[PDB]
Amino acid sequence: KVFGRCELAAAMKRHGLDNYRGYSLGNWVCAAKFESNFNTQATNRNTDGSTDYGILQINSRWWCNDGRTPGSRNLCNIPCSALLSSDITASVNCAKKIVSDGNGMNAWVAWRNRCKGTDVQAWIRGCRL
Ligand code: NA
Repeated sequence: KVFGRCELAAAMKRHGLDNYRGYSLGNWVCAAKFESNFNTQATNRNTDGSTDYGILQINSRWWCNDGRTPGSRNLCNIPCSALLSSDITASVNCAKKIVSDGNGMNAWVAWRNRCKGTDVQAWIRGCRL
């Protein structure tokens, strides 16, 4: 599923991401935009053989099992394919574990390079939330 901007903001809000660990909703929508272009089916392979999955591009080296990333951990205890669902619940629950990991949202390279220090509130402007 490809989300609309406000549609995603609302879904994320409903799932408790708004100000989760101090990150306003705009941060999460911005990260999703540049990670996946709001497409839950986004996948991308990394040079190390791991793969990023879903709307927040969660990586198979640490967070999910895709059966083809040798010596990886499955810290969110889920098949990576569950991250590609139109229901973002698994992605959001796993993201909460990631953002709690010590580095905050810096774990998402696109957030660090493209959202961090920008006016992120613009990503939820105009939305009925
Ligand atoms: Na893994």
